[PDB]
Amino acid sequence: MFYGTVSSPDSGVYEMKIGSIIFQVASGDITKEEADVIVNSTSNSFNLKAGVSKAILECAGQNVERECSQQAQQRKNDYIITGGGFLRCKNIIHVIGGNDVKSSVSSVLQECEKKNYSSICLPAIGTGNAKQHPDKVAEAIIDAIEDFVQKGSAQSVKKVKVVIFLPQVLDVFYANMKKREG
Ligand SMILES: Nc1ncnc2c1ncn2[C@@H]1O[C@H](COP(=O)(O)OP(=O)(O)OC[C@H]2O[C@H](O)[C@H](O)[C@@H]2O)[C@@H](O)[C@H]1O
Repeated sequence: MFYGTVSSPDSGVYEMKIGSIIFQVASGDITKEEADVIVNSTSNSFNLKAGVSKAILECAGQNVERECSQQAQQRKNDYIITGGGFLRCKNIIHVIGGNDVKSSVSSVLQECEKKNYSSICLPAIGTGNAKQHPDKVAEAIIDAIEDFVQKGSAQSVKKVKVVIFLPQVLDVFYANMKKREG
């Protein structure tokens, strides 16, 4: 009921429509991306600096690092929202890599609608040190978007890009997209 056709606008990039949203997966370094929100995949303390969280915090800068620690105090947070620092985004949403990926992506999508944001970039949450299986992660990310669209919640959000660090993970996402295509 929602899926378009998988196509490729550049080598190593694949996209398909999911309702009104363009869902893209691409190879690369997320810190090179521009989007309204960039998603960080971190630990329960929000001060992880290994893997994608290291790339993100080192590029975002020390003010963002301070923001994370401060917010982590305030509450028993499931995710936190900070400024983008020196990343090319309006906000970073920091989710926990070990947490349910579908829930995490749903939260991200909701927060983006709240801010009338149109673009999101995220990594393959949980597929590194968290050791969540890439196919389960892919399934969860795409499921979250499909559910969002089904519920009629997608109004401002128009583009969701997963930036993926290795071929092995890219191929899994592509397979999961291809399985769903109309
Ligand atoms: N610059 C980058 N851009 C995009 N993706 C990247 C980059 N660098 C790495 N990746 C990919 O980012 C993906 C995620 O790898 P990880 O950064 O380990 O995060 P997690 O979510 O698995 O674990 C985070 C915490 O969650 C749990 O508590 C765990 O115990 C951790 O403490 C991999 O595919 C990387 O190749």
